[PDB]
Amino acid sequence: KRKNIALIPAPKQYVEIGSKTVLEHVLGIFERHEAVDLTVVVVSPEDTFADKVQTAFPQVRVWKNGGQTRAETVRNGVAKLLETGLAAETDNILVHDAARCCLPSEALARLIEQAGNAAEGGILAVPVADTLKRAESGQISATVDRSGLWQAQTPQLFQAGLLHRALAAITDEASAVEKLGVRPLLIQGDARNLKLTQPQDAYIVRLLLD
Amino acid sequence: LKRKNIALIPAAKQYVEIGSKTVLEHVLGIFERHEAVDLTVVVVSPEDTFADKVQTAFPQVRVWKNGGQTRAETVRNGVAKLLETGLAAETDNILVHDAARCCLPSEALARLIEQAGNAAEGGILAVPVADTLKRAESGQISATVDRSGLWQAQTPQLFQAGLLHRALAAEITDEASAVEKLGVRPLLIQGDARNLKLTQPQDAYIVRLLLD
Repeated sequence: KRKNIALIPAPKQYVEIGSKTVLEHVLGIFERHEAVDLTVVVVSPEDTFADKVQTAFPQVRVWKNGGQTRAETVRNGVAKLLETGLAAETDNILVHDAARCCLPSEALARLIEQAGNAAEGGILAVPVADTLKRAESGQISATVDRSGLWQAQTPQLFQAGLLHRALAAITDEASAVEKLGVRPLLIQGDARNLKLTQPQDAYIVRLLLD
Repeated sequence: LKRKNIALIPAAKQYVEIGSKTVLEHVLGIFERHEAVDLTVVVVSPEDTFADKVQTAFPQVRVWKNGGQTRAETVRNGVAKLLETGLAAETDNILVHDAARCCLPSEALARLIEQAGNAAEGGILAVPVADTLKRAESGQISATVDRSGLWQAQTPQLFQAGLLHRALAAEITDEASAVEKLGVRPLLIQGDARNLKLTQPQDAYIVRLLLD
């Protein structure tokens, strides 16, 4: 009865890869996933291409009311899901990155299975493998202890009400929730669930999709 | 007599069969086909059973059966025998590389040697931390750590043999940290996303997929 709403705040989401753009590959994962009950994508007011995404995914909702920053648009999205009746305060919101278009099904599964029924919420993440270094101006100014450190991935699953309190007044959704006194879980993410930031990342993604 | 570039691979699972050759064979292949790399050594443990057949595919490469009990130790042993045997002069570059990073781009290694090769301090291949970092506590997030100006170290780690030799004798997870404790600040050279270390089963998928 409690729903699982995918929320995707949405510049490489339009890249052509395979046959569809990055976003199309992202929506596909959520809309084809059993556990996910609904998927919403917040785009900017005058987002010229979003319109065409809507015609491939009618069940998905493309609201043209984004903010100037990721943080803001997630806020807007959650406040229109709550304020419309689509999401009850206790419904789960899975915020996902527009560019992580290689999210395994069993990873998403896993998030919902361990974070879905945990008040605190949960985030997909992988343990820091590599030694960490603090750069200064091209040079190593120090080594930071990676002891018990994890790299956060999306999606980040939290109750809509909790999430709405959280963002109401600082990099991810989880950081907002940790500021309340709530410790979200850390769920094994995935190596292939990488964000397409650099051109170098496109290669591995294209290779992953196809 | 020009300054060399000696790849050093501490290898005391690098034996995973992927493609047609094992992980190690794919690593050695990168260094042995690379122009700028003058020599490639691999330190395996005393009684390593499968190192011998690696030698037969790479005669120029040298497999010394004298590893330590720990990565740090064996790198130390290898650098000490490269110096103590005359193969490497104090000013010669030693590129330590992870036995399991079998997807090192050629231009990446090229780049390391081009920017760290003639820089006393040394250098390491690394990529900036993209993702928010979180401090776990026992399955939960106990704190978010600022990723501002942080990089993820990769291999190889290129340093003069002598410097390296001083560094390791001191007494701390990678080579760079050892040189950093000398007052030396090794550079940060753009590494590669594909230059990933095969540690979990989930990585093999991506690696196999990369060696195609």
